[PDB]
Amino acid sequence: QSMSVKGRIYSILKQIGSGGSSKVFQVLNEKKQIYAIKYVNLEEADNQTLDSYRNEIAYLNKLQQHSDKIIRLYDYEITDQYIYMVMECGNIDLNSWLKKKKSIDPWERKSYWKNMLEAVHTIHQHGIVHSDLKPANFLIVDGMLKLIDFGIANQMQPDTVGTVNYMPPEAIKDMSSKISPKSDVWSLGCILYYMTYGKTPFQQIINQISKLHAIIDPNHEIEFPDIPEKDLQDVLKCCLKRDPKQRISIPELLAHPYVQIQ
Ligand SMILES: Cn1cc(-c2cc3cnc(Nc4ccc(-c5cncn5C)cc4Cl)cc3n2C(=O)OC(C)(C)C)cn1
Repeated sequence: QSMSVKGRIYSILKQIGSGGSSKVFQVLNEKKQIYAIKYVNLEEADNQTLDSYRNEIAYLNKLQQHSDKIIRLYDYEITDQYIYMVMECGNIDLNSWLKKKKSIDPWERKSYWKNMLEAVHTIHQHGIVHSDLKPANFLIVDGMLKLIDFGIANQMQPDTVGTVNYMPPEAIKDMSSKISPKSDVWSLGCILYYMTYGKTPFQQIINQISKLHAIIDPNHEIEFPDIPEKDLQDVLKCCLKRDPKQRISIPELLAHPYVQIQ
C-alpha cells in the first residue's frame, strides 16, 4: 500500500484511525519523514457533510499562522471524489496516553494545560467554540499538546464509541442558543480533573441517564480532594462552576497563578 498527494508519494505504515468515510494513516514521504494522512471518501457525501470537511480544512489552514498548539496541515488535495490532508504525526492522543500513564507529573500536567489553553484560546479568537472537547481531541507531538479536532467535522476514532463526562451543564439542559466559549472551559476543566484525580468528575455515575442529571443538578456537589497544588484546586473549582456566567474565562485562566507562577 502507498498513496499520492500533490505529486508526492507516501508509503503507508499503518492505519491510526477511522471515522465515517475517512481513514487516518501513519505514512512516510520519500525522505523517510513521518506524517498523518487523513483520507476522506466523498462518493456518498451530502452538501451539509461536504461543508463540515470544507470548513475543517479552512480553519486548520487559517489557524496555522496563529498557534503552534494547533496540528500542522502541510498540504491538502480536494476533488469531488476525495480529500487528502497531510498533517504532522504525533506520538499518541491524550485519551490513550491517560489510560497508560497511571500517575501524572505535576510539571507535565501544568505544561499540558498551558498548551490546551493556548489552543482553545486560538479557536475562540477566530469565532470557533468546539463544544465537544475530550482528551482524544489533543495530541502529544514532541512533548507538546496540539489540538487536532474543532467539533466542525465528524470525530475520528483510533484503530488497533464516545464519552458523556466532558459535557457542559448548559449543553445538556439546553433542550426544552446557549453555546458560548464558557462551554469549552467546562470540558477543559474535566480533562484537568482527570489529569489531577485520575477520573472525570462524574465517572462515579455508572449509568449514562443518571450521569446527565448529575451534571445538571446543583445539589450534586463535585469532589475536590486536597492537593499540594492549591493553585490547581482553584482552577478545577472555577472551570467546574455550573453557571456559565460564574465559570472562569479563557483570558482569566491565562492570568491565573497556576499558569503564570513558578
Ligand atoms: C483534523 N484531523 C486530524 C487528525 C489526526 C492527525 C494526526 C496526527 N498524528 C496522530 N498520531 C497518533 C495518534 C494516536 C495514536 C494512538 C491511538 N491509540 C494509541 N496510540 C499510540 C498513534 C498515533 Cl501515530 C493522529 C492524528 N489524527 C487523528 O485523528 O488521530 C486519532 C484517529 C487517533 C484521533 C484527523 N483529523
